[PDB]
Amino acid sequence: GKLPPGPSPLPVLGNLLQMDRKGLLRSFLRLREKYGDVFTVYLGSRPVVVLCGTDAIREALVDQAEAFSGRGKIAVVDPIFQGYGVIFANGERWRALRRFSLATMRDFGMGKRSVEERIQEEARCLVEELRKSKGALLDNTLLFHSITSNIICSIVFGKRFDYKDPVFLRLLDLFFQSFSLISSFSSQVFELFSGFLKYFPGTHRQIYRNLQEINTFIGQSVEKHRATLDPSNPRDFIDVYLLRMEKDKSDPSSEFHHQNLILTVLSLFFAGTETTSTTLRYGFLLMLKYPHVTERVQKEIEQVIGSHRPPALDDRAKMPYTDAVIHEIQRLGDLIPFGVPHTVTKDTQFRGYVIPKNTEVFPVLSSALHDPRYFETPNTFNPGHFLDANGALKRNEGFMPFSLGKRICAGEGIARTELFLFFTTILQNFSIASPVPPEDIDLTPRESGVGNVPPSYQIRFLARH
Ligand code: HEM
Ligand SMILES: Clc1ccc(-c2cnc[nH]2)cc1
Repeated sequence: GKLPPGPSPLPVLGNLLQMDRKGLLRSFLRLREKYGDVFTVYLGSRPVVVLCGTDAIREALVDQAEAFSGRGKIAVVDPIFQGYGVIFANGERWRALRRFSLATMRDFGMGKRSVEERIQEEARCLVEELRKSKGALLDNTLLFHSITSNIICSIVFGKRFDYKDPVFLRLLDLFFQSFSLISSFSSQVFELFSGFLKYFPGTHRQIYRNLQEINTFIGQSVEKHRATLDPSNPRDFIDVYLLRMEKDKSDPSSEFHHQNLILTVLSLFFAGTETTSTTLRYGFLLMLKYPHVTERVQKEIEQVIGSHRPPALDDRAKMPYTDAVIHEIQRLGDLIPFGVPHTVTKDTQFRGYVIPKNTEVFPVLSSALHDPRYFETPNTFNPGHFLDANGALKRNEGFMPFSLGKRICAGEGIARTELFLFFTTILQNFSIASPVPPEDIDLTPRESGVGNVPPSYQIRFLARH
């Protein structure tokens, strides 16, 4: 047997001395150098096996997919999920929820209109809101979170909120804080010493409280559904879950009960709102930095879509340049740097090692997004990475923003459609500008952790003629 190489741990402190003040990612990337693509670091008591670069990650996640299909924990939010919900679930509970969760998001939303149709309609709402600002300088963070939320909201509660609704803004508010603290330095620390730190104060409490307030809201909404519920006509994700919960009333092994509903719906909000939203937010910071790319995108929007009909999803196969820019926004923006923790579902033999069942594995998505074996000049923005000589989109093995394998993002289809429809629909109707000149713009994340949080910035949206 034997675990993969690593620094010798110090019990109760692990490799805390072999870490890097920057954060967990720099700690992983630095150790990588000494010990290779696969290694074993200790986050307090916890032995974790880190994976690096397209090849390693792919061999594990794809090659031994079931073996690596387990879910670890995130110290700062486990107190909330405790293994419930379509993300943090495991074994048979997980397979049951994911299967349900895929099919269900696919066909139910407010209006029995398609996922694409809702995103199109949100985009239409977004455009109109932006006209109201008459091209004045704003911070798009709030709006950008608003439009992502409303997609999940339409899907899960079967209704969108008006951008200015106080229920909603309050919700977005709680949301807005938690997601950024999840990636704060403290929460990275809390990752190694939750045993200790779980006791004194810290941000894990405001994270914990805030998330609980959201859960309270999902609580209320469930009850309102539960009562108005009509079996003939499920309205959305929540009704579909109830109707299943009833089909299962006599099944003691069914995983479709209250906790999985709450924590699932929470997960579809946490995942759906936050990553897509900061991706868009980061994409537009790049468009301020590369007005030339922005302009080429707007021109393709012109040749293919035109200035009158709203962008539709299948316009994308006709628009490889724009498609490439979105790939290149995801790749560089690298919103989830060390993936979400996995575990092996069994003793596993891997690259001549043995990894014991249930050991947390960290597939470091970033080291594949910036893997030189697959991307020339990995730290610079170039839509070129995804274009061939003819300007056709060009698949690249190293690009796995949603991770790979059996746990690959359950929302990747929705997220990709959001990116494409929001990007094209804003640029169709608007030009962007910043006070800051391009050369001055600094893409350095304000916070780096389980997620990447891009810096805030001023931007104006100028209505097009
Ligand atoms: C827009 C950019 C997005 C990115 C880059 C992204 C990325 C990811 C990543 C890296 C994981 C971890 C996969 C793993 O290592 O096992 C994940 C999991 C997941 N994502 Fe996303 N996500 C995005 C948006 C969304 C959206 C909009 C939804 C839902 C509507 C969503 C739902 C989920 C769910 C449910 C999981 C857990 C799947 C499982 O464990 O079985 N994601 N995503
Ligand atoms: Cl701890 C954690 C887990 C999952 C996500 C996620 C999945 N898909 C989009 N965001 C973010 C943070």
